[PDB]
Amino acid sequence: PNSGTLALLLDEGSKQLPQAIIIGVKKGGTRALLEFLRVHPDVRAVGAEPHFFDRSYDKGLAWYRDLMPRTLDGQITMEKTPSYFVTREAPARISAMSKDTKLIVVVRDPVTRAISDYTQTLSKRPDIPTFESLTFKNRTAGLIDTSWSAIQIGIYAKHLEHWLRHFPIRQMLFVSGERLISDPAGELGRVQDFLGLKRIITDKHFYFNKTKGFPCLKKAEGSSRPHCLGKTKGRTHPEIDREVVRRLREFYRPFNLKFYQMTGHDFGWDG
Amino acid sequence: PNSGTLALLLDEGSKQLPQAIIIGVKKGGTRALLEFLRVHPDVRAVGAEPHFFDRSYDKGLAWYRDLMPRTLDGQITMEKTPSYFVTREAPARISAMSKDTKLIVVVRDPVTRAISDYTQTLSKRPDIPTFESLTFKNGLIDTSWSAIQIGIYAKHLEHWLRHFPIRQMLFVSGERLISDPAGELGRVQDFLGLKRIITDKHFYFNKTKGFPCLKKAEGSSRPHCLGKTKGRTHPEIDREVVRRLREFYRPFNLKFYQMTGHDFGWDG
Ligand SMILES: Nc1ncnc2c1ncn2[C@@H]1O[C@H](COP(=O)(O)O)[C@@H](OP(=O)(O)O)[C@H]1O
Ligand SMILES: Nc1ncnc2c1ncn2[C@@H]1O[C@H](COP(=O)(O)O)[C@@H](OP(=O)(O)O)[C@H]1O
Repeated sequence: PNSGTLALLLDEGSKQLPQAIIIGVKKGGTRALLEFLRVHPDVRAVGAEPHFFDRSYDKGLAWYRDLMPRTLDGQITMEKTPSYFVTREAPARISAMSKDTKLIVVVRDPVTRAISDYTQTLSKRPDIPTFESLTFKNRTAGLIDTSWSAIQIGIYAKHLEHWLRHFPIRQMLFVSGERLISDPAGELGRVQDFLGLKRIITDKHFYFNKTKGFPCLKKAEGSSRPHCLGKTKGRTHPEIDREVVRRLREFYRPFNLKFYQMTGHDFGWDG
Repeated sequence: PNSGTLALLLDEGSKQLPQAIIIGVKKGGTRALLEFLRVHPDVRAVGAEPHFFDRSYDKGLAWYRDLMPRTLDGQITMEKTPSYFVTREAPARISAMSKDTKLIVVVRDPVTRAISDYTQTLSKRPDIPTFESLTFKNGLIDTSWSAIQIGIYAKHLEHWLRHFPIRQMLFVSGERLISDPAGELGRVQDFLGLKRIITDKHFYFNKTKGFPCLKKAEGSSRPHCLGKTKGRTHPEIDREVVRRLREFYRPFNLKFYQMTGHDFGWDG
């Protein structure tokens, strides 16, 4: 950065509390959304997940504001912390910072999200029981263990009720994790509209990596070369017992249908 | 860059010869044009000015292609060397590489271009004579002075048209690049066959510097204004000298407008 540029930021740039936050969900495709959004000239985001509203609230809003990137007028300041979605005091705390805060939730088929979550935990703690084992409280009775975080996070409808007690539905956007993969430019169109940004991100910003199997950015923010998400993003899932899968799809179905109605959109996880 | 990404470039990436080149003009606003164009995801450009077709031609084509960035299918490879425009041998040589090469020329009011050129020379050698002194040979203007000769666009253009069809050339307005960046960039993207991505939101006007800056540069998440060397303060020039130079260029300017089919408005 040259003298004049730094000078501009020093003189006309300021640190703002985030006007929009990606609050969830874990494994929904939150890193992908944030990286794609960063391509837009009017988006500036914190690199790390702050975990302010859940883990470090006692440090204060001043500390939080301090983590934010210095922006120019017109640019939107954002942060993502997937765990907020299921944090009890989060809705109240964010509303306390500002009642007009916009919230983005990247959702995904509860079944594949649960398996994705498990896969990640398995890579960290390789000696844990199987997915089938953790899924049930009682296998033959078919009684699922809803206290297990992996299952719990996927009951979107219930968590959403918690948020709607502090925010109007109009201030929330529900992004399709599946479409973010099959047609990112398409999904980003909706996100840009929601954030009040001009639709700049388009098909030409993406390049499909056959080797990885997911789309990548033809040119990443702050770089001239492409950018595919790392090995940690797009982990291979273990094969799960067909019956266990049918049972979990059965468990989520009613909650999914409620979620479709609450959001006014059928995400297609139940056909 | 991470493993997966880097692997992708090594496997699917490849160096190409430039399909489009910014060939001029000196002080027209070439750095600004290239820096703005680099924001496009389908554009990859050489960082330095090659000076292949003019200065280092004897280094062979191998050396040239070496400097090119590794691109992905669909991405256009580009370079800028402002002095190509006035290089006699440039037209034939570039055509030899490929007669399908697209050429972009950023033009500027010949008078302000001349003063800008002088100002740059002055920054490198503060002891040179005044601009007014160098302008005249005797009311006879010293047309042999590079600062003046470079501005006779029509003359140089005739040389290029002996090797390229006018449709493979685009003349960008240096003045509009400043007043309406997105406007000129739109013309450029269309000419290069690239989708129109660069828009008004990509720019932020710097009141302190007096020029627009990129809100987000290609190689950064932060804004980017051109350096202190781009947008130099010009010395105050005698009105009579300015009048005589404008009168000198006018005939040539109007011819240039007819050749390119565009009135750049340097004479109204
Ligand atoms: N272009 C992309 N590259 C990699 N992963 C992507 C992606 N678009 C979406 N994803 C998804 O993002 C998930 C991770 O979400 P988060 O970033 O919120 O943790 C990955 O889960 P898997 O690893 O199970 O495939 C993957 O499915
Ligand atoms: N955004 C921008 N910032 C700075 N200079 C810019 C600019 N857009 C156009 N220019 C012009 O680009 C000229 C330099 O052209 P080049 O890069 O081809 O040498 C400058 O000449 P001055 O220094 O006389 O103002 C300036 O007028």
